[PDB]
Amino acid sequence: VNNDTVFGILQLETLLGDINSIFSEIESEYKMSREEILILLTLWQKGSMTLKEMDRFVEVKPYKRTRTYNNLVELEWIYKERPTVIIHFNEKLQQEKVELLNFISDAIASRATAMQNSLNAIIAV
Amino acid sequence: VNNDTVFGILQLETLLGDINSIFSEIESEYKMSREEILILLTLWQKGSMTLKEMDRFVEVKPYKRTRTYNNLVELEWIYKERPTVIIHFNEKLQQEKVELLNFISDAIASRATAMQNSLNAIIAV
Repeated sequence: VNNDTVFGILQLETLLGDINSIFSEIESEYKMSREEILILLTLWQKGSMTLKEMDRFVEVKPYKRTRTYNNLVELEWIYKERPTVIIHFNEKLQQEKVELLNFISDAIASRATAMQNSLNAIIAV
Repeated sequence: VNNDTVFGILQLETLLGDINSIFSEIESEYKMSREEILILLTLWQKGSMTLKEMDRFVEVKPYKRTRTYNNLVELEWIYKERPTVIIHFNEKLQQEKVELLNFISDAIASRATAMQNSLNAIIAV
């Protein structure tokens, strides 16, 4: 244990801050909550699924569950199928998906070096 | 353009979770809040300072300020000097400091591979 041990541990908070700044930027630009963004990303990754299934991947507090999905519908990112409720990506926002992904890619790229520097310090503890 | 793009972006949440898990592991073992751990580490990094000075390094919400610093006093990690309040590390706990830093080192090492794998995926976005 030395000065570098304590500095390295403190870089956990640095790295955390960088990640939270990325999310905060996406949230404000797209007027979405953290949960809404994670839902949309998960939908793109895994494809169409029921709300109960999406619950397994993203924590949505019961008090705002219907609000959360309604918000994604009103933004036109998703639509519902009723056979249980199944959500689908609205393929009419394909270009908007590409733009959002590029916005996140740029936000990440701007902090890549700093994030790797922090993690090097963390892992060297 | 696309995928593995979405996967990498989702690893932001994974990496965030890893960091929070490390803090949660420390919190449970040492019966300290996140703020208390950061205060203690900052104290070891920078040395003795006033509460006002510490509050610029670590976010301590005013409603939990008095219990945050009192908890550190009751755990015997620090003591107060009154000229504004100045806090000092209690050097009787030098061995405990070393043990805490080793505990943190182990919690990091436990997740180090996964964390670097997450950051590689993030940076590849």
